[PDB]
Amino acid sequence: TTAHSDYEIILEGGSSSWGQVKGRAKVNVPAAIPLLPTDCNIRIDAKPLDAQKGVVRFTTKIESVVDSVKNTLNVEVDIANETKDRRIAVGEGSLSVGDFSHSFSFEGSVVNMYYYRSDAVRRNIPNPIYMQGRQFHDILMKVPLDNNDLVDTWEGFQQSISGGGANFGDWIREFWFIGPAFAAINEGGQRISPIVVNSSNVEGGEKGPVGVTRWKFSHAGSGVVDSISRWTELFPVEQLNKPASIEGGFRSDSQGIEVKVDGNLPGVSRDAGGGLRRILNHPLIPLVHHGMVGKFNDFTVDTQLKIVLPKGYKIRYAAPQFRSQNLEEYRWSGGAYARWVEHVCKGGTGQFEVLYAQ
Amino acid sequence: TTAHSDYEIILEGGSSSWGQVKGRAKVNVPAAIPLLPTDCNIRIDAKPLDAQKGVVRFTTKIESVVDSVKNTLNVEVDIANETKDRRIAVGEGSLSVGDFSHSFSFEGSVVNMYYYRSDAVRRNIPNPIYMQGRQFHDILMKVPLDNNDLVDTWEGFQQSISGGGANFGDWIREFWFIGPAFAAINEGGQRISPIVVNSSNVEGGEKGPVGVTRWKFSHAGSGVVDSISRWTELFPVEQLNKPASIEGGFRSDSQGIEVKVDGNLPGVSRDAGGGLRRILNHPLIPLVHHGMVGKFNDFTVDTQLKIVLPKGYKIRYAAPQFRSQNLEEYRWSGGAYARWVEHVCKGGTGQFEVLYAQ
Amino acid sequence: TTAHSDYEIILEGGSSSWGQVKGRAKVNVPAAIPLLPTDCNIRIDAKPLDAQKGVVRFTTKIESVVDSVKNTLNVEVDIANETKDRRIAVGEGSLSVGDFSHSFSFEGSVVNMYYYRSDAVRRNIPNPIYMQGRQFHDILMKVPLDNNDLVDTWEGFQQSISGGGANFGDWIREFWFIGPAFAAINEGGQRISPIVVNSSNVEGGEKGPVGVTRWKFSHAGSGVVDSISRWTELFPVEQLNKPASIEGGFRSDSQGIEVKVDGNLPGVSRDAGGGLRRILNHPLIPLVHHGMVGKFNDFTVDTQLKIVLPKGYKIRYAAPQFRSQNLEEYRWSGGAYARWVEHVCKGGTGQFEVLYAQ
Ligand code: BCL
Ligand code: BCL
Ligand code: BCL
Ligand code: BCL
Ligand code: BCL
Ligand code: BCL
Ligand code: BCL
Ligand code: BCL
Ligand code: BCL
Repeated sequence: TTAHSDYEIILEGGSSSWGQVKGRAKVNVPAAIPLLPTDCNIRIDAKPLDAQKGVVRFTTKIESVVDSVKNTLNVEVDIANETKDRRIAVGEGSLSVGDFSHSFSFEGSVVNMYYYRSDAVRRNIPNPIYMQGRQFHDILMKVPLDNNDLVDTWEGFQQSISGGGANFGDWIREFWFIGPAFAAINEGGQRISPIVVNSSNVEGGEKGPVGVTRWKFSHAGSGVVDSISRWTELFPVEQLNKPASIEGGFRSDSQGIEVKVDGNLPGVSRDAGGGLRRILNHPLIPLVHHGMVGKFNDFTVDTQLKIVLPKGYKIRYAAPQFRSQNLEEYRWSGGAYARWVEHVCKGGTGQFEVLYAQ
Repeated sequence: TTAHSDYEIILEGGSSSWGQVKGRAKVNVPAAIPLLPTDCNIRIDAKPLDAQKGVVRFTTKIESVVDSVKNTLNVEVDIANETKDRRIAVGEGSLSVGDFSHSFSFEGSVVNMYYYRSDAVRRNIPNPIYMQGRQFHDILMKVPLDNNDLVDTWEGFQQSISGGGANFGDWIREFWFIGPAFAAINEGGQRISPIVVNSSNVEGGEKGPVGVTRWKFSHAGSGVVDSISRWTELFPVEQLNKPASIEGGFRSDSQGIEVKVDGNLPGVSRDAGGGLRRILNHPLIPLVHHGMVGKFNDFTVDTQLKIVLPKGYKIRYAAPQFRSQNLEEYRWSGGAYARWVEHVCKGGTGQFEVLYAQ
Repeated sequence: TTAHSDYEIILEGGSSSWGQVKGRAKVNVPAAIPLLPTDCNIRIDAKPLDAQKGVVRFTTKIESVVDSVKNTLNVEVDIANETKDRRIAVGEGSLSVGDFSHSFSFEGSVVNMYYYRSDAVRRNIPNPIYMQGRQFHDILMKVPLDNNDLVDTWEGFQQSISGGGANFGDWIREFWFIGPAFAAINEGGQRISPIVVNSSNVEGGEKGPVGVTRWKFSHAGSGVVDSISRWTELFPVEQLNKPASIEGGFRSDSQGIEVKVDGNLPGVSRDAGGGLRRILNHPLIPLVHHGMVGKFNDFTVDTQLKIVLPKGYKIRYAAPQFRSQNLEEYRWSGGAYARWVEHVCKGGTGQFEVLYAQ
């Protein structure tokens, strides 16, 4: 069993954090999904809407097929920071599964709060990783009740909310995090609070009744959860001077997995201090979560990484070390790098640092 | 290190869901039990008691030896559905450990509740897997206090129940799910509620004092928990027109594991719609749980599966595909099937579907 | 990828439980730490202070370097049993990270409580492993507020304690168990209670203000947690007739891990009943926890174990069996022992029992 993969990063220079990213992998092992074949495509686009205010138009299109059933999700959302801790979003979208579909619109705010930050930590740790915190969501959402399936589900939830007392917001968590999603919460050192429902009402919309709910929850992390530890970094609106996009797809069945990713986006490199830059620290959640599925078959690694620096730049530090260099082009394969690839595919979070400069 | 295994399924035809199942495995790796050697035999029998009412007499006999200590458990229980959601049980049994034994009798009800089921899901998903829900237990149990060990433990629990307040039903969970059982709860996306004790009293039985307790708990699942997702299917009383039975045993120590299973029971095949039948979907809990121990030693797979269909039937779909066919007899070995066997032994839940018809 | 390791145990005879322990390992795989290189040294010393009262002076010195930042911790503590269930400690120490340091002093009590112990278990199980219980901590600690970082953090916590209500003692847990420590709690069948703060005040110390807090928590275990299951055994004060010490260090980076351990301490052997002695049962937590990192790279085992018995003693039982014997010296390598080493490095808890006698 051989895992074949290839990765490529092409960096912009100057004050830019942008890079082009490409990833390909193929491995002839069964996927762990208990319905196969399963295929999926995703595209995400972000464009500056109002750069003066810092408003970003963010879209996502997801299409999948699971055991022959076609699913889609489309969301269009306007996102902006109000403060360094508070972010707001306004959007709309739709979903479909087979012959069924429904739409939605929403307004929400998210507030990120770090627990007990200190100057003594900040000035002594040059590259901090684990930052603990809690993140509060406040959501208003509206869904037209425009078929009888929607009406039935609306009524079912009204009954539970009215009658279930404290149980409703507690027990909803095993409904929400379906299948193996529930176990993955603790695996990443994450916590999900009970849900609080502030109001749930039917409003008279233009084309009929609309189910309107305002609700809240928080989630917390011990530092592995990048959504909290890296709140600001994960939304690089200041560097979005042009549209960014990423596209990915996979095909899987009982005899293999194939995946492609292609993107162009800011945030791929970061200032590392003292004139040096680094490839951004690897986010941890993806490694930890994928780690829950990456140990089911033995494999050997056939993997190359190519990094193309801006003209005139040079790698100052890399561990594992690159295998070859041709001017600004650097390549990793085999040896220590292959062992690192095996490690992260199985859930390991060992650091691979790349530092570069002029 | 080679894992040798063999599985065989022989199906009944017509409207029958019955099959004979045989499994053998031998692998020369240490078991994970921190006391070795450990051996165990189990037999389960079910026979129709009152088919008109749908009452089943269910017995279980377990015998084990752990670090030279002999344990037994015998239970005889009458089980029936009252409704599609509520099931009742009345039974008695005994247990022994070394020189100690005690008996018990009980009456209980279990109510299964799915969370928010919908017509839009039902009509669009041809083979649903994850179904979230919660399952309520109501138990009355009676144990004769007929030696001083029983009396001592009774008193210890009375103290905790009386004095412990809300702590008792909370903290009992780490007592109940001894050793690695506690960690396995979250692993399967399962939740166990605190216990509620309604009453605990000494009654005057025929041959002396009897400790009588009525207590309740619920457990919930995000869909991996088959006890909830597949509540009806897991008790195929309608197909029990004759006695069913299964027998299994293992021997384990620090240099190997050997296991045998032999059974004859309904529910091995299921209607898949449109004239097709399938081997029942693989239950998930066993894979997930065994997965917690299946990754401690590298192994290669030496494994065959034989499925014998009823005369005149043919496989319509199988993935991974069978290696050979001789009329109604189909065999799997090597290649993609061997990779699938490795996958599920390590905790993977990738679908292996077998569809057959006339 | 080959893991090279060597272990050695040299036992004292007579009524002594003492042994010398040596361990070496080197493996060329990346460590999982998301900051590398990381190096660490630890020394622990225990000496009898007041043998008549059973007071032990316990010190620990830890020095580490993480991504070039130097950290230290020094603690000196006087420990004694008050009863078989209650232990007290009084100590002081300091820590430093880069340019920052702070000191502390504390007094604490810990009470271990087993859940529902029974005579029927005790007399029938010759070597019990899983013992469920809960362990209560009561801590008074004092920290001089002698720089502005300390003052700032003090104020931050005062705000949370005053304003946070029940949330403070709940949410502190994901702060406390930073990074992957949080996930490891459930993995070992462990539970940590919310913290209760009894008082938090500034006192006027000799050299300025001192932050004084009294707080409580408990932790519980289903039996894997050795701190609870083996409470008495883990503090063998009765056998400490001379100083004991252990020293360990590791070096790790993205291309390997190297580790050394050297110690001399009581508790290495134990009475097994009927004139036999055993090497102490393997503690489980270390195996379970290390197990969370031991599955990220395939490896083969190159490992030897040497046990040197007291003169005239002989091994009565060992499984896996030793490979060779030269009078009192016994050696394990390859075969079943190598498979056992692989097993425990990956998180397995299979028993390796060694029994010896005259
Ligand atoms: C994932 C970890 C956390 C979490 C972390 C965050 C973070 C972090 C943010 C939000 C924000 C939002 N969250 Mg939240 N959120 C969680 C769970 C939820 C749930 C739920 C029922 O589970 C809901 C209803 C919401 C609701 C919301 C909205 C109020 C808001 C915008 C969502 C959106 O546009 O999605 C549409 C997007 C998708 C459907 C797909 C997103 C897929 C992943 C996450 C994209 C990763 C980036 C990818 C690697 C790079 C893209 C580059 C492109 C070139 C641009 N969150 C979980 C528990 N949430 C954002 C906001 O603006 O708040 C005001 C925000 O900043
Ligand atoms: C509503 C969602 C949130 C949000 C949540 C997150 C989270 C959470 C993370 C990021 C991360 C990143 N985000 Mg952000 N992000 C948002 C908006 C943006 C915008 C923008 C201006 O709108 C931009 C340009 C970015 C850019 C970036 C990068 C700095 C970084 C990914 C680096 C990389 O190499 O990716 C290269 C990409 C790949 C190698 C793989 C891409 C795979 C596919 C195509 C996308 C991810 C799918 C995901 C795994 C599954 C989604 C399931 C949902 C149910 C749909 N985000 C909004 C506000 N973003 C990650 C990071 O490292 O942060 C420090 C991270 O963990
Ligand atoms: C199993 C493989 C590992 C993995 C293995 C590696 C390896 C090996 C390397 C990197 C490298 C990098 N990875 Mg990584 N990486 C993973 C997941 C992520 C995610 C993420 C949101 O999931 C992000 C933001 C990143 C980010 C990054 C950058 C820090 C860095 C440069 C980009 C690159 O080479 O990408 C390469 C692109 C990929 C590996 C593709 C990952 C696609 C993931 C699995 C998501 C697929 C989503 C799917 C198409 C749609 C899901 C839809 C839902 C089902 C609804 N990785 C997965 C979990 N990554 C490189 C590096 O460190 O350079 C210094 C490097 O050498
Ligand atoms: C296992 C997952 C759930 C669970 C799921 C279920 C399900 C599902 C059912 C019950 C039912 C019962 N449960 Mg419950 N139950 C759990 C934990 C408990 C605990 C406890 C202290 O942990 C108790 C006291 C009970 C108590 C009870 C009784 C009230 C009742 C009958 C039990 C019995 O006869 O057992 C005697 C049986 C055994 C000792 C061994 C059973 C071994 C396994 C489970 C058998 C699997 C089937 C095997 C693969 C195929 C057999 C084929 C044969 C040919 C017949 N449950 C856990 C949390 N429970 C049943 C009932 O009738 O309720 C009214 C029922 O339908
Ligand atoms: C009190 C227990 C509950 C109960 C709980 C469960 C649970 C829970 C499950 C089943 C499952 C099944 N049960 Mg039921 N089941 C009960 C009563 C019955 C009766 C009956 C008429 O009395 C019958 C005929 C069945 C029949 C069946 C099958 C439809 C199915 C197993 C298929 C298979 O291939 O097994 C072939 C068997 C094997 C390959 C392995 C057999 C191994 C040993 C011999 C038995 C299991 C031991 C178990 C792992 C450990 C027990 C530990 C306890 C502490 C004692 N059950 C009662 C009401 N049953 C499973 C399923 O798939 O459901 C959809 C499942 O997960
Ligand atoms: C580690 C191995 C995996 C496993 C690997 C496989 C493989 C490989 C195949 C199946 C197949 C099947 N398995 Mg499976 N299966 C497991 C456990 C289960 C359990 C269960 C209750 O534990 C059930 C109901 C099933 C059910 C089924 C059917 C869906 C299907 C046809 C029967 C068969 O071939 O059985 C074969 C019988 C076994 C594998 C024996 C399993 C015995 C388990 C581990 C329980 C032993 C209990 C022990 C003796 C007593 C415990 C006592 C307590 C300690 C008190 N499996 C374990 C966890 N299973 C086949 C299939 O998909 O056909 C289409 C197939 O090819
Ligand atoms: C680790 C599992 C449990 C736990 C289990 C125990 C046990 C068991 C005991 C204590 C005891 C104490 N605990 Mg506690 N304790 C935990 C978490 C905590 C936390 C915290 C913020 O997390 C705090 C503040 C405390 C506080 C305290 C003190 C009141 C007291 C003495 C500590 C000390 O001297 O440490 C200084 C020591 C260190 C900094 C390093 C210790 C490293 C490991 C644990 C040493 C293992 C032994 C090694 C293998 C063999 C050494 C041989 C040498 C030759 C001597 N515990 C966790 C949850 N705690 C002890 C006591 O005397 O109570 C009155 C005691 O007996
Ligand atoms: C405050 C801490 C507690 C305490 C908590 C524990 C815990 C918890 C455990 C022990 C264990 C043991 N302890 Mg004690 N122990 C204390 C005081 C003592 C004293 C004493 C007279 O002061 C002595 C002589 C001992 C002796 C012993 C042995 C009986 C046994 C280890 C056997 C072995 O082979 O180790 C040989 C050692 C090695 C092979 C590895 C040594 C590695 C390094 C050098 C030390 C451990 C570091 C640890 C992994 C990480 C610490 C992280 C902290 C954040 C600093 N402890 C105090 C009271 N002790 C263990 C056991 O098996 O108990 C049954 C165990 O799990
Ligand atoms: C990954 C390897 C496994 C492991 C694999 C083995 C193997 C294999 C054998 C033993 C054996 C034994 N082990 Mg062990 N053992 C582990 C951890 C422990 C710990 C502990 C507190 O962590 C203890 C008390 C013990 C105790 C014991 C005795 C029961 C027994 C005889 C001593 C010996 O040979 O030591 C050998 C010494 C070691 C294996 C070194 C372990 C060092 C651990 C990993 C801690 C390092 C701490 C580090 C230096 C500092 C951390 C600082 C913090 C980051 C702040 N092991 C780790 C997790 N152990 C032998 C036995 O069973 O004889 C009958 C045997 O053959």
